[PDB]
Amino acid sequence: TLSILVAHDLQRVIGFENQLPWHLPNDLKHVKKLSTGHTLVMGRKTFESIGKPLPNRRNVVLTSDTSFNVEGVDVIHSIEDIYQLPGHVFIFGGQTLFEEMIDKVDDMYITVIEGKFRGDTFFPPYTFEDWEVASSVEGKLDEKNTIPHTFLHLIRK
Ligand SMILES: NC(=O)C1=CN2[C@@H]3O[C@H](COP(=O)(O)OP(=O)(O)OC[C@H]4O[C@@H](n5cnc6c(N)ncnc65)[C@H](OP(=O)(O)O)[C@@H]4O)[C@@H](O)[C@H]3O[C@@H]2CC1
Ligand SMILES: CCc1nc(N)nc(N)c1C#CCc1cc(-c2ccc(C(=O)O)cc2)ccc1OC
Repeated sequence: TLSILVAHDLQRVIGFENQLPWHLPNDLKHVKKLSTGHTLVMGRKTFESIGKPLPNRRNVVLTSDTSFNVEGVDVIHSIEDIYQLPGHVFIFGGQTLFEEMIDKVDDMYITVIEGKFRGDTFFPPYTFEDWEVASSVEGKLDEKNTIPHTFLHLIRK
């Protein structure tokens, strides 16, 4: 199974200056639940912004740098290498990789952040004419999660 895994705001912002524009612990847990024991694929910039590989899953970084070699990280140099990865593979970021993969993936796990943030990186446009809503779950607000958000599982028609 090949999935997209992304959080974007009302205008499809996913990032600002190498970081996430919002602080939302429930979504990180959502990411952890979904991807633990599976595979995350990410472009080089996304990985460097994270800093280190995420625990308890395969971390695959796509780059053209043939010197790239980080411990805990597997490296691929072609989009085409993605299709060779076994198991449940999540396309994790960033804008460049989302643009390359959105027409190829089976489904998308989107967290819609219900706000308008300043961004410099965006999720590509997509229409619900192409995607069935398998589920839509409102996130709970609290002490530490103060921005409305909705977990979507979209499946290609
Ligand atoms: N929530 C997110 O997903 C976030 C992502 N990070 C943002 O990516 C922002 C803008 O740059 P972007 O091009 O979107 O970076 P992504 O694709 O991770 O990674 C780009 C790199 O992936 C690699 N790449 C993507 N496609 C290919 C490819 N087809 N072949 C070889 N390398 C690939 C190539 O890396 P390289 O310069 O070291 O060779 C490319 O420049 C960049 O500002 C990062 O900050 C955000 C923080 C939030
Ligand atoms: C975690 C935000 C997020 N949510 C969803 N639904 N899909 C995604 N693809 C990303 C993402 C991302 C990139 C990113 C992840 C993280 C991150 C940090 C910690 C954990 C964790 O503790 O599980 C997960 C992701 C941190 C920074 C960062 O870019 C700056």
